Amino acid sequence: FHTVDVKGVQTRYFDDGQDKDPILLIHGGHFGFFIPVGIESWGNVLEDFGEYGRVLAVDKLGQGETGLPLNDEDWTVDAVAEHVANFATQLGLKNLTLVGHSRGGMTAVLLALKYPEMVKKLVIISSATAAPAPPVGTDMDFYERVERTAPGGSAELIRHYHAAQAVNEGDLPEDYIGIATKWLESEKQLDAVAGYARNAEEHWLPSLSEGRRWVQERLADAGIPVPTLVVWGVNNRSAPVSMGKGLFDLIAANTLDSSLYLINNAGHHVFSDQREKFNAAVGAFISL
Amino acid sequence: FHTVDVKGVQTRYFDDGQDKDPILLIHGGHFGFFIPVGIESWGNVLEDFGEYGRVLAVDKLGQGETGLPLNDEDWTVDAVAEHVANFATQLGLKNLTLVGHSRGGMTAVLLALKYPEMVKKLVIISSATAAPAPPVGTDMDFYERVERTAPGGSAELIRHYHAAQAVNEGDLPEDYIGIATKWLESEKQLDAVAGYARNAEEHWLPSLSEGRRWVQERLADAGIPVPTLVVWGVNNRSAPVSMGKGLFDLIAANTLDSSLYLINNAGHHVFSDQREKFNAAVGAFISL
Ligand SMILES: */O=C(\[O])C1=[C][C]=[C][C]=C1C([O])=O
Ligand SMILES: */O=C(\[O])C1=[C][C]=[C][C]=C1C([O])=O
Repeated sequence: FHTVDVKGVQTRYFDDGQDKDPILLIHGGHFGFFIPVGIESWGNVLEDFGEYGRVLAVDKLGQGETGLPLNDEDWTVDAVAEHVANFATQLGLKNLTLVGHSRGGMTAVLLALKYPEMVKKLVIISSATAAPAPPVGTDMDFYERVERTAPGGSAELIRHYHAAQAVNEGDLPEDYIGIATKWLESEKQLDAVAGYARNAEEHWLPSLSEGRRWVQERLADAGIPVPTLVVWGVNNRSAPVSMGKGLFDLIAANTLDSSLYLINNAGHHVFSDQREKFNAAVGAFISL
Repeated sequence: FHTVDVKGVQTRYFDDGQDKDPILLIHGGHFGFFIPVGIESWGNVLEDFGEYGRVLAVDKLGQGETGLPLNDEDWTVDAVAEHVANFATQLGLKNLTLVGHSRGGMTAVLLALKYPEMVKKLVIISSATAAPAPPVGTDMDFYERVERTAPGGSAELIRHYHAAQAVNEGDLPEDYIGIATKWLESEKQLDAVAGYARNAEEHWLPSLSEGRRWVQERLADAGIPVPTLVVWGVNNRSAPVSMGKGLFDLIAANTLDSSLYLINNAGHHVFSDQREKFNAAVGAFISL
């Protein structure tokens, strides 16, 4: 692990130190999310992607051990993406491969769209955020449901969420439960929830909708400027496969160098649920 | 190459001879098909899958350089599958990975269903045959049209068909053209087409419908007993991606260990159209 200052924000990141083309991992979730998500959430892939390249994972704005956004105006999708981009510029990353999950996928997409010179490959995993908004309800309804039904307890909450989305499940690693718990009791987490509740309607959600609209625009125009791989779990409970397929149709419309991989007996956490196939497929995509 | 006798049928096959897990390639087409399909149709894949295992390719019944079925009763999908099974048994293939394309895909399924002891992994590529029958028309309508509009000439026919199906391909290799021309003009081809016209309605087509109904039954029952990969080209013209997806949905119902890979800018011959991606993905899948 390491810590650095990115445009006035204290950012924690992970670096493989290998001398290969870099792979940047952008995790899911957003600031103030009822579940803490961090570098450790990548779990085994941090080691597993060692063969395919120099692995880097970064804590997003206002998540993990990274600082909250400097201003309320920065509670936007674009601020997050720009934070990751500035982080990459700071580390002199080139020939980059972006692997994003959930909300991170959205981040990754934007970067690919906004900075093709830096990015060579893009991987989107189970990202309802990058995809068009659901026809009814919100992308948060599943999560609101899971939060409201959660039993008291910090670890109990995390296990509750894992039970909510795991399909090919086993108990979470104890270390991760400990770290995620530590994140959960943290004052920054409280501040994150407060910031979300404060800035969701004014800043975050509009940036989300406008972001989806922009991504859809680019997909209908020239598509993504880099080779794209979409990974999804057939049994994903938060985000249905249908929107994953639809997102693939939108990408495939004008992005010739693109592919879709659907894994059965997997949920939102495909890399966790079906680790070996995920590594085999995504790894195959990265090493070509 | 080599020739061996499989239940009284002269059978041509290719074996790289490596001491690795076997990969059996079953090519497309059926006996009497207006285009000859053989081991050579696999082209680069024959060398390319050398990395992933011991490659074997076999000419199907009444196809390539193998003899026509001995009896009119043997013009069935099950007879073809039985020929391939018998062939694999004679050479002592175990831990087999079945990779079937188009009609071969159907064969690949049957064996997987019928001989789990022999088969360890399954790959289906662009198989309208394995998929359910079309809601309107037949799986041959596309081909009947391609046949009827073809200009005179053997090479002219083969390039006509290639133009009909190619998406990211360039003019065919001359090496393949000579072989395909010789196959087309050969007396055996004439005998195969005549035999097809003779046995299509009574034996072959009922065997096809019954095969589809049976496969669907097994898929809805216990599914396939081996890890399965379904590969498809998004721009497939003979067999639309929708029916491919439908087939994957049918498989995924009870086959936990299954995946679907959709490749953009590829058609029926995915392995030709997107060679590097295809080799990467399928090769990664075969090696786990
Ligand atoms: O985990 C996520 O990335 C996420 C959070 C909230 C809504 C949707 C999503 C998603 O993209 O799966
Ligand atoms: O690929 C084939 O061999 C084929 C030929 C004729 C109709 C359908 C198919 C198929 O399964 O795609």
